[PDB]
Amino acid sequence: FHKIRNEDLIFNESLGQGTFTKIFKGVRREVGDYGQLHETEVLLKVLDKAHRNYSESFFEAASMMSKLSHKHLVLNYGVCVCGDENILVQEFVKFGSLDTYLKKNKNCINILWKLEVAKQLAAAMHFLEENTLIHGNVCAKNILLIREEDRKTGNPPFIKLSDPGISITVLPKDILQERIPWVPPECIENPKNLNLATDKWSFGTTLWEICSGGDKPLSALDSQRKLQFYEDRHQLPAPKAAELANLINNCMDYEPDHRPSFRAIIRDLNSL
Repeated sequence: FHKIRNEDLIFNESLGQGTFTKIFKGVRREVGDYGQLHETEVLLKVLDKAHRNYSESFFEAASMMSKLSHKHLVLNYGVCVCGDENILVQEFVKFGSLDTYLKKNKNCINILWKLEVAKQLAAAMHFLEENTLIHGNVCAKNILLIREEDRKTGNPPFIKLSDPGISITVLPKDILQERIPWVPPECIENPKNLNLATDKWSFGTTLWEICSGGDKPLSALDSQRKLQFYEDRHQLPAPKAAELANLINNCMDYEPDHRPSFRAIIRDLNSL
């Protein structure tokens, strides 16, 4: 990871939180190509100081993302570990994360938009699967909208997958249970069961989000009832716009070995 100096970073408005992190919009002063000086908008993810003991996992999450380069993976600029801070510096995306965008724009997102976005996420996950690299936290809140759809120029939306944050293999069990149904049943039973098949299940959950205008599946269920949802082997209800329901359910297969490859997922999406 490239080391960025505290002095070159300006923190601006808070944008929200992640697990044990706070997230800000910021500006990075830098020397760019040809020696030109730039003030670049950046996303600043700050590990809580009370949770400094997660620093290794916090950065490992991003470092994995930066081992491979791909048009659908978020760009990490570097880290700032000056002083007592643990800061991840990433590209800033004007349109924010997908979960918010779906909620705010649900009255003007149709099936073709959802299919295009599903296809791009499937392509990103296929890239990871071919590199045998586990993401571990696929969800709409970890997808960024680079570009809106522009029908007038035929331009589709364009998304990127961001890093998974601190791994489920080190998080407390109550947080894992609160993350049902993105966390797959086998990882609730044993978080060290994290595997490539994990991301197929979470991909299904994320498709359900995309088809549900940003609703959170099972949000009405407390942690105890989410656990019992897995014990009783329930599936999610079909979204009202049900075009992707069968794919969602096929990805959310309680048997990890039966979940379809991302190449088969892509072939399925292209059939619609």
